[PDB]
Amino acid sequence: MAASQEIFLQVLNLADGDVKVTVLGSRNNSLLVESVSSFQNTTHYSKLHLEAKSQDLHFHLKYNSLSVHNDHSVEEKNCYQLLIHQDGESISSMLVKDTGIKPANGMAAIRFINTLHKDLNISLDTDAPLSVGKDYGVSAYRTVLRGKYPAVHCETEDKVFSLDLGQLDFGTTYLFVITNLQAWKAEDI
Amino acid sequence: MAASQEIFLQVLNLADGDVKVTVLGSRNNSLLVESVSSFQNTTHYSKLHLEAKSQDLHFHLKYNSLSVHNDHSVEEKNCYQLLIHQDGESISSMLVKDTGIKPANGMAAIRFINTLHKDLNISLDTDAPLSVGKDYGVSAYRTVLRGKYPAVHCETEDKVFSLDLGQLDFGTTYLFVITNLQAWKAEDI
Ligand SMILES: [Cs+]
Ligand SMILES: [Cs+]
Ligand SMILES: [Cs+]
Ligand SMILES: [Cs+]
Repeated sequence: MAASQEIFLQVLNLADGDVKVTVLGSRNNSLLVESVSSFQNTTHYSKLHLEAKSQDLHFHLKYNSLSVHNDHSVEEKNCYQLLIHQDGESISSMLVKDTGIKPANGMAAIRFINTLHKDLNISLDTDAPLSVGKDYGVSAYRTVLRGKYPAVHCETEDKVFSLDLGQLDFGTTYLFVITNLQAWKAEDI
Repeated sequence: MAASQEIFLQVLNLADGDVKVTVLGSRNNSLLVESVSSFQNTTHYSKLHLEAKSQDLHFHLKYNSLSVHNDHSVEEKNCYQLLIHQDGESISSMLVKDTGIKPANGMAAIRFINTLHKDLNISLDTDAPLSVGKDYGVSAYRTVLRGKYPAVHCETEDKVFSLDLGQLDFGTTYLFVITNLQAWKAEDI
């Protein structure tokens, strides 16, 4: 996907309003300048130039009258998703690295981010548990058949919950952010 | 790059102001909703979902008090650049398909779009002419060494012109739009 000293970035805004984003390198140099709407970007990506094979990037985010500074390390030739979320009376971000594995024909791949205060089990297969840790825990990737998943079985941990995933397309990898079960759907590059 | 019934799109705005873009499918269905600044997007891309392996997409563009409608055909698993340009007292767009060839280590790849009213020869190699037809003609791709090209030899067709390309990075493919020689630099996904 990305060339030497380059990365791909997808910005995911889970805040209740627009978020202004900049990403700086080591010398007050903007690698990305982006305005992101609430519950965007599901299918928009940017290419960032690094100064080395590895770097700590400076993510500056404006939300209302706040301008936060969050640092996250990256490695060349990788794709990342920056998840922006409301953190108390402020905002914070988490950076997740995406997989380079292409689903087999007839399959799609899915992953979860759990924002709730309780650990979740996504029960797609009963002989293959899919754990999603509380407070922004990230699940392992899982390959599934392409198709519609309107009522997926979800446990926490003596409680049962249903989750709608919508239509999953052939050869596509999805990220589901569990918000309330309710989940926001984004697509990996 | 893109999965079955998907494309990548990069929007290149050569107009003097912001351009609002929508791209529709066959049933008043938005595949992309984008606001693009003047001389952007050099490194931002979107994924579009097609309804078939091939489709004619409806590109709607707003520039000041104009809302134009331009149709361009696409094929699945391809990457495209939409070049928006001022066309008299209006705007128009052209869609170009990008190559899937990765430059060898130590190399970069480049391509030209000539907006001038005269045919151009980009003389990088004297034994390998690089023609760029007038009135938005597209040149063939050319692999070159990574490095700085501040004064490239450019002919039209008994006249000599110099062109600055800046720094070309390892493994990257570039699009140069010749505007006035003066050229705007964009990067293929
Ligand atoms: Cs975008
Ligand atoms: Cs920092
Ligand atoms: Cs963007
Ligand atoms: Cs149309």
